[PDB]
Amino acid sequence: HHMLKLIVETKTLVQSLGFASSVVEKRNVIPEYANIKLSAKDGNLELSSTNMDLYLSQKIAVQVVSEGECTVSTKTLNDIVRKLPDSELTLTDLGTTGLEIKGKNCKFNLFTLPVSSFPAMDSINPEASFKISCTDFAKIIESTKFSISLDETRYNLNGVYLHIKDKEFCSASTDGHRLSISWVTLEKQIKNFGVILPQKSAEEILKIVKDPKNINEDIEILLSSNKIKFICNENTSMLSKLIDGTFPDYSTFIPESSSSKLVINRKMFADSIERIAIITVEKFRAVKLSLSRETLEISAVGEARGNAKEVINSSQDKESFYEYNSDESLAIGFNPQYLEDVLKAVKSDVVELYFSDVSAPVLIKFPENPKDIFVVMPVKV
Amino acid sequence: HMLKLIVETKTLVQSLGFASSVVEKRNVIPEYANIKLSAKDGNLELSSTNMDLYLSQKIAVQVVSEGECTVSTKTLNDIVRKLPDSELTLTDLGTTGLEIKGKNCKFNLFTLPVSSFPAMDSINPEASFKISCTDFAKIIESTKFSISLDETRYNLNGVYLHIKDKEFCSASTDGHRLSISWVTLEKQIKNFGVILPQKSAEEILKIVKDPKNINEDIEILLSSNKIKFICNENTSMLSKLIDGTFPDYSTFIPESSSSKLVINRKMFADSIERIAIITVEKFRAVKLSLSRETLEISAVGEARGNAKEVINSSQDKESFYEYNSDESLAIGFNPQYLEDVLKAVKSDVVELYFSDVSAPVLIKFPENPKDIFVVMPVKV
Repeated sequence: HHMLKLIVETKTLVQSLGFASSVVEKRNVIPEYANIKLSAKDGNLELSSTNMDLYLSQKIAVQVVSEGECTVSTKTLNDIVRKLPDSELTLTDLGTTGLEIKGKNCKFNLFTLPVSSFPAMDSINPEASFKISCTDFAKIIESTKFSISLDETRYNLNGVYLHIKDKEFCSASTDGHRLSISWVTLEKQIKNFGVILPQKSAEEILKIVKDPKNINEDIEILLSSNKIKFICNENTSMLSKLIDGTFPDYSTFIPESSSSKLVINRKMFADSIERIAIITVEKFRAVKLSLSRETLEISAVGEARGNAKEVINSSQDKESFYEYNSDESLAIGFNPQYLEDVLKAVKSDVVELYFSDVSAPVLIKFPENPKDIFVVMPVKV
Repeated sequence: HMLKLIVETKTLVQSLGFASSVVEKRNVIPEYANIKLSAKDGNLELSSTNMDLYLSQKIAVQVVSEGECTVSTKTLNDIVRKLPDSELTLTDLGTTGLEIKGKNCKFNLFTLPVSSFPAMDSINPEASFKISCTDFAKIIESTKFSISLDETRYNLNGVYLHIKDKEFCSASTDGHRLSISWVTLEKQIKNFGVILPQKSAEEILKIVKDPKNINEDIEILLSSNKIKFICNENTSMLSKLIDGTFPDYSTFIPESSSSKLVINRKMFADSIERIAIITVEKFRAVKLSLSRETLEISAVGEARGNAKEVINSSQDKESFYEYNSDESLAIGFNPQYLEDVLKAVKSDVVELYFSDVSAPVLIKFPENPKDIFVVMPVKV
């Protein structure tokens, strides 16, 4: 009966198909069989994309000529729409002919798959529900997604721990070797609750909130024991399953005391670590920080490759800033990637590193970023 | 005699890029390759080799001490690309290795004995000549896409570089299409030809396209067992050859045609590309339904759908379409084989010469009278 027909701005459809494709990508590949549901109703086109773990619904304004729904291959629709030059396209369900995608000079017919086979979005019964700005949400995921464990066998670490703590919404991640924590203050008291969001879901919702149409708006977060739902700026909803696991108590992992402090230009430090780390081998990814008031020497060795050293001098100039406030020298080793991950996560002129002994973790903080904390365990050098 | 020199960093980065790529091989980790550094007479010579080719690059440096050493190509490349200094000092310090020294930074790379590093072989040319780098780039770009990728089809698995009367020509074929591209030489040279391996063709193309070489000349030396390129004096590449005999191809160029299409190249290529999206690997084909009034480019994909684009007759340059026949012709092609040709020559209009549905198409660009392409059709 109801046959979909709409006219849509091509660039807007391309953007929505990009998110619909990304959310079901299981490697760098859209599954050949993945389908997208297209629902034209009430001035809008709703695009739905889902797999076993995730459900994404997007609504975009279109010219709805006839109400209706159909489903087609996600990858094929994505591939075609990105190669049409027209500023607008017409989409028409022609029944046995398929879904017609029509520009000025060209027509594609995509065989449809029945809507009756397409899953509806699950319901959610939220334990907690609240809204924060998309800027604040992007920050806490940006600051924590890099230190999730990529080891699938460490189930409770293959995601970010999203949890409410008093009036603070926090994301924490750890992989056994480092800890990242980032939070935002909530305006209302909510029941303390905590869930582990899978890596892929965290990556996808981050890209959604960072979209220029969303980054200056708000995201609603609905938490339950088995599901989490994100409603980003009204018109995009993502539902995710949760990782069945218990996030470690990271409480005692944060150093309460330190005996020395490094303040250093962030880019200078990051670029030097990167350079010096080149000579290392996978069997021993480590750089040595030989810290003193006058100089920092960053050095490394690579078995059967060579060695490397860069010297950073004390400086009060912003672009080369280096200060280390101790009469005692400290030589402490770190996996360079763990330091680089943190340094890349926060855009700050300088970074602060708080140390104790050679066997204790470093606590890393950025000025003007009071709600981000990073802890990294050393390695023997 | 310990090497010591000062070199402009960006120049060294450029040379190391070619040293890294030239030795790439399947199932051969880039970590195995060593590079020989030889400082002599105001130049640093960088030597790279594998079982198929030998690359020697010379760049001007300040030689403090003459000498030679060898180090890991990948390690030298990776470090030098990350140094901010406008100049670097390289010093072979002996037991501690080759020192790369910037401001406030020093890297020591373990060396391997120069006596273990192979020297370049020689060539006994049957044909020696020079052409411009732009000419060499054109004939490779017009032919490298249609070699056979079957490694067992020996004498189709590379470009056939050959002298014919006063022409230097490249030809390639995979059994489905033929590409031919040539330039005229000034001096008469013995007729002779070799089959250049794909990887060697790719690597010498990148060298001749470098901004420092593209406007200069390349010397080409052909022999029975190798080919040598000397690109703009300071880069030499010796390559082995594919041991086969390239087929006699001239008679496969159609000598007559019964209809002719003239069409804007970009419009045609863009349309083929989008119609091709609906096809499947088992049946990569687009149908050209040609008439005076319109061309319909269409395709089908089993269990996917179908697609059609209509191109109307036009004398406007950007949309040009003219088909000189009262009869309709519906003929199919693998879209990749048309796209390969259309992407190889950057000219505004292209001509396609047809006979019947089962005959190959002859493709010519009016702007490029020394490039010829022939493509077999497929049933649609």
